[PDB]
Amino acid sequence: TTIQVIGAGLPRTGTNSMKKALEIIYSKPCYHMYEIIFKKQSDISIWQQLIDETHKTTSDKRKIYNGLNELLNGYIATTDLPSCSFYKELMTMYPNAKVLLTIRDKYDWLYSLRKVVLPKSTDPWKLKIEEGDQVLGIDSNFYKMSEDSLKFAFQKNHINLDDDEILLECYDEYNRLVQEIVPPERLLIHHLGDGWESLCQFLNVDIPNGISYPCANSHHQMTQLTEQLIKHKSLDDIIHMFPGLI
Ligand SMILES: Nc1ncnc2c1ncn2[C@@H]1O[C@H](COP(=O)(O)O)[C@@H](OP(=O)(O)O)[C@H]1O
Ligand SMILES: CCN(CC)CCNc1ccc(CO)c2sc3ccccc3c(=O)c12
Repeated sequence: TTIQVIGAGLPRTGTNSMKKALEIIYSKPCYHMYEIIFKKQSDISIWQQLIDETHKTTSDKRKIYNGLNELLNGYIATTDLPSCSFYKELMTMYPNAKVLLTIRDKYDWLYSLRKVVLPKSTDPWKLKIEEGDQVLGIDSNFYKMSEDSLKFAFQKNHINLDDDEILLECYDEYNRLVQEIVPPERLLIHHLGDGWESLCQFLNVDIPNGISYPCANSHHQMTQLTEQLIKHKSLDDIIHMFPGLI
């Protein structure tokens, strides 16, 4: 098993649905931030080391390739942060892998991002998200790795993450840069709602018969997840309320 598809889309662009769609197509696992959170929190420090490497005057690209290869062993595809920030390195490692860019309206994206993964520091909802996440074992080391991967994707050392104007411009620039860097023949831009047809044609497979394209990980469900984690203090006690997520 080797990487066949590199997902370059940012969080809140349908990455979890795309992860599930690729798992349906290939019958093998796809990487996602939820793999780290729910299955392999030991990966956090490894990702942090690779992101740290990118800051050096000369990044040891072979150290990065080797670390990515180890992290992705057993997976057929990648989506989401932190992996999407390494899409160029993955393209070099896997010259036959195709690239997907999941994308959506930038204002819809910003609202989703602020509600679920990156609230403003002045938003009281941030404390609720953090309290729920603590139930999952998430701590400051996870948030540092995730923020660092986002800053790496946006190519910035210093960025005011609390400024919506900055985030909107970074989102547009990131998506533009993917389209400039990946040759069009190697890239599929998949807009929220596009479903199976373009994806299956791009990957040389048939449309899965009787299986609908996934629609996972809505902000409504995520807000409920935070609320129920806070209320019950146990993932296992609430997982029956959240089918089709992990
Ligand atoms: N098949 C589909 N059709 C429409 N929206 C979808 C979808 N699959 C996922 N989404 C939306 O993609 C976002 C989740 O992305 P990610 O998995 O990258 O975090 C959520 O947006 P909202 O927060 O606006 O509901 C979710 O509703
Ligand atoms: C109930 C919600 N909880 C658990 C699911 C959110 C857990 N947190 C995250 C989950 C998924 C993703 C990307 O998919 C990110 S990305 C990011 C990027 C920058 C800073 C933080 C984050 C971040 O904290 C996060």
